[PDB]
Amino acid sequence: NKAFHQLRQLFQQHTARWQHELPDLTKPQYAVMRAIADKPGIEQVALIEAAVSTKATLAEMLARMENRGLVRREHDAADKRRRFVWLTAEGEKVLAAAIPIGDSVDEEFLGRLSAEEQELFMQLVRKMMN
Amino acid sequence: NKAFHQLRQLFQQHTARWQHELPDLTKPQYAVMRAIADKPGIEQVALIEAAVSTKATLAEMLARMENRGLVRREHDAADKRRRFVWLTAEGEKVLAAAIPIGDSVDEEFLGRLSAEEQELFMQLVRKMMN
Repeated sequence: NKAFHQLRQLFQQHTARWQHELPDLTKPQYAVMRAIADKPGIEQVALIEAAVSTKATLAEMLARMENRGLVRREHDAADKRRRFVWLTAEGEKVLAAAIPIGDSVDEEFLGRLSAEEQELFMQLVRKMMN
Repeated sequence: NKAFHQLRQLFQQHTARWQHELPDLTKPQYAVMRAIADKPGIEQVALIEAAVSTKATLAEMLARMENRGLVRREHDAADKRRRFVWLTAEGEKVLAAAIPIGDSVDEEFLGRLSAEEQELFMQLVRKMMN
């Protein structure tokens, strides 16, 4: 088989479990909220790398989060293209409730590996990346 | 870091290279065409697992491939819901031209691992799957 083919299978199974347990928060949405909480006021262009997204995908997703009162943003006075992102009080509640759920979904797959197998799996993924 | 987080990073980098080299054929589209060529006349419901897709995603994608003369389908006379999928002559040409391109994109990431690291990476992904 192809290694990237079975990776799609493992990823699809992970997405299927994640969607069932967290119907209103996908993994890219969850990663965006986690990165904002790790660095309140993070610049939106830096949030692209921190949450593994794109400029267009993040701008769309942040606009929906903003419209639902979960995300607050400010602008650079010298360049309104630059924006800084914060979690609202409701956003902190949504993220705090999702963290134990998301951790349990990861544990369903990672828990099948030993501690040495988990630490090494992280080494191989990092070795393949650019 | 989270193992499934870095997996998104590695997957996003792989998709970015794949989109640049194969602008008109994504990896799910490529996997569907590969599975049809491996089993000509495969039932559409079996193509879901063989290509790592869903019933709705595959039906949408096969309809577009059919409209572009790349995919040919027949129906069960006792149940028109069941369909069997073939590659057309143009579909075989599109897939044959994409295989060396897609293999080189995989090699960009897998080639950074030794043969033992590649064989073992496949073991860990299989161990995590349901």
